[PDB]
Amino acid sequence: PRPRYREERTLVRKLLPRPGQSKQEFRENVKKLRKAFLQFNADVSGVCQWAIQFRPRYGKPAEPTETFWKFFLEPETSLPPNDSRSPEFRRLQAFEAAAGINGAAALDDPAFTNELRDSILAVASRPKTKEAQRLFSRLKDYQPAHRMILAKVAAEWIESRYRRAHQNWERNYEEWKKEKQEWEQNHPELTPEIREAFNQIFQQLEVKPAARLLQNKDNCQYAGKNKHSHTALCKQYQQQLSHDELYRKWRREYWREPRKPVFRYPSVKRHSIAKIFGENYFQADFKNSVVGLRLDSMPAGQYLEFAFAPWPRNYRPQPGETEISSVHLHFVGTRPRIGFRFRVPHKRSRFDCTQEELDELRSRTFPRKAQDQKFLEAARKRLLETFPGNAEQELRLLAVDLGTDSARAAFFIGKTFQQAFPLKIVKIEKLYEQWPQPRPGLSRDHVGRHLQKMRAQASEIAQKRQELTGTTLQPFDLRGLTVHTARMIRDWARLNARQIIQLAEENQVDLIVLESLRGFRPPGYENLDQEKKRRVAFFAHGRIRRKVTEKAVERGMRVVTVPYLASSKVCAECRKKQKDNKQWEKNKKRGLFKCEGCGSQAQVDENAARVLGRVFWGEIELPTAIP
RNA sequence: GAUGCUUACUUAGUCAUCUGGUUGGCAAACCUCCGCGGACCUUCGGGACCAAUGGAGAGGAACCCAGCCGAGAAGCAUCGAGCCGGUAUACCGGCUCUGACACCAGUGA
Ligand SMILES: [Zn+2]
Repeated sequence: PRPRYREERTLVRKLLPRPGQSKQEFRENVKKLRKAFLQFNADVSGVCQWAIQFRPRYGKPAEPTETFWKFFLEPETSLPPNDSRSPEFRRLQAFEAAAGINGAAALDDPAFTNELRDSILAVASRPKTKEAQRLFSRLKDYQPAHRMILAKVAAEWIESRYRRAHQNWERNYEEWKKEKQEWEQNHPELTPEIREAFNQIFQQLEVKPAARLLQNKDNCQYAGKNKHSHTALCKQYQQQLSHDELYRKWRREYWREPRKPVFRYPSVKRHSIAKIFGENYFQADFKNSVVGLRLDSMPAGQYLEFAFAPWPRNYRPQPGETEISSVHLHFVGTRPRIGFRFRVPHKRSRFDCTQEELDELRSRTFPRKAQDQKFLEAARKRLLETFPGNAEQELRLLAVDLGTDSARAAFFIGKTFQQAFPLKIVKIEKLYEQWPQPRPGLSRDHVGRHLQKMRAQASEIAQKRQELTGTTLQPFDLRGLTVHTARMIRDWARLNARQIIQLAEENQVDLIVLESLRGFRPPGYENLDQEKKRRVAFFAHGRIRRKVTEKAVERGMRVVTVPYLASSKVCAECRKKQKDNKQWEKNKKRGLFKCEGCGSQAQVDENAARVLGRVFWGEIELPTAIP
């Protein structure tokens, strides 16, 4: 499909004042960078704002601007492979011609199709909203170098925030349509039309689901429970009766459609972009760490010279090995961390497919939760048919568990489990493999130690803010405490990621089988609820999946993240699926367990390692216990 | 290795009983109300977001900035542990000499 996994691997080094310029002139130079970072993050946010009205509406006939929308985001598909200048330069010309920032009208190039050339004329012949009129008036004075990097980020912003999140939703909606029907005929008990009637009943009392389930599955006894714990919802049930035979089934109908991807513009507050300085717009010295960042208005080769953190000696891509293509300036808090964009190539894997193909299967081809079993069959079959030799005897495979106490990675080659030797994922003065009152390091109790301070310190902010203008926590409320937790929580995902990758480089593994856990929460997580800010201290098991998959493709490997099973209540020798939920929990505390009748006496990590490798093959099937 | 000095430096990669502790704030930065105007989603109740070569106000709890102390970064100096060479057992010269880790910033709870 698309080449999502790029071979860039950008390294970010924080900025310092030069060793002998000043401590105050550095503030007056970063302010010159923040002012230019404010404009770039706002120019991008305006270009993506003007062009978004040309998007397909998913249910309307193809507008003439649709075939230009697909070229703005992905110019590579709509250009010949022998493009003269760049796939990023034709994107600018189409965006230039769509606006009034080019009076030359040089769009008539052989590489531009007539379907596209005649479509931009249908885009320029459109009234602007009096903000794009001044926007492209500002962008008209910009040099072509700025506009090239300006349309690129804006196009890559919608393509990454809306288009991929929307394309993953259309198929999620098309399969929801089939799933909706396949639920109606298969469950025709008391919802031929009553489900619509229940929607009207739910409309009169805006509830917009544990409480709803209790109200629906109630025989007038739940009224006492509702009073103890709601009161308004009881009226709807009484009105419906004037009931329980269809209430328990109408709730599972999920009348609400899957939510559309809410588009957000690049925000300087919470989630921003990084400003790119293209070719001839920066100078980097790596012997002595100084960076020549150049602003937009600098005439002929003057640069603001800063100092950055020294390039690590243990860093694997050395600056002399690969050339730096661009510098990505972003502002975390107030300190301007810049990032270096270089080219580090990938290695050919032992597969004729790509990781992006595996992305396509789960994201859009098999998006639904009940459609997970078919995803594994297609994902497994795709890898085997693209495998050069017999994949049933020489497909090296790893399956990690990624726990907090410990994690073990089983080694599979031909469905024959070799050895689940563990991972040393704990961060103390030395890399241990297990935890020897709060545990010092990357333990759950240490992360929650900031949260209890974060909760205590947030009780003095709302109290003081109430006396100022009133008489919960903004993105800036805990600028230093939260970012440190961010650099700490993601580091636990960075350590786990490389430990997997370093483990997968010792033995020539071709496939990593991760699970689909959401993550683990520190002890101080269930008390700071109702706040988006608490999301920073969530261990984010998906973040490890982010980094493991990104690195595995770099080293020439594929990652398959199976849907979340129990994976630890599943035995490894037999398919028992222990449902005790008490002996397993008690045994998991001490790190071991035992199968009820199978007799396997492995640990929770090795068994999880063995199961996940077995789940990839046809030996173990998913629970699928919805009915 | 231990010790000392200096630095328009760092203390917002993390861990190592660790966003170090503490004192305040002209400028400024940060911040609270409005939005010239746009714009995503929507149960049409709103949610969420960008935003003027633009309007005021205000808190140092928070953010921001600055000072001090502790701490480590480097540049240099002294001695010790270990390696080698020649000259006449010593000396000079050179080297390993200073923690670990990490660095790409589908659905749903
Ligand atoms: Zn068993």
